[PDB]
Amino acid sequence: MNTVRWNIAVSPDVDQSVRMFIAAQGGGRKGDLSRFIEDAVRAYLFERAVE
Amino acid sequence: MNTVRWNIAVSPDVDQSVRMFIAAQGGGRKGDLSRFIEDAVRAYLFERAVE
Repeated sequence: MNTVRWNIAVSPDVDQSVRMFIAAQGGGRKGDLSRFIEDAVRAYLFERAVE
Repeated sequence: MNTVRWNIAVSPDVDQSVRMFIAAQGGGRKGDLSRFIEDAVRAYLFERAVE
């Protein structure tokens, strides 16, 4: 019941692309960038889970 | 020419799944977890880029 603190370094090209995706889909979502990657990793881990 | 510092919080269930994927594919890779998500976001941003 406690969120974990993730620390990762990436190229500034990745951050700009992340904001670009939301800007095309809106620009004022509730969650933040942390949620965008969190849901992305969940879908990949599950897909490889089946096989 | 300077890596960016990413700060994101996720459920401890995501970290365990990340290490599980590499353990099944090996267990001693060069890069670290930061590279696993970096390449994941690059593939998604490009796919939506075409359309």
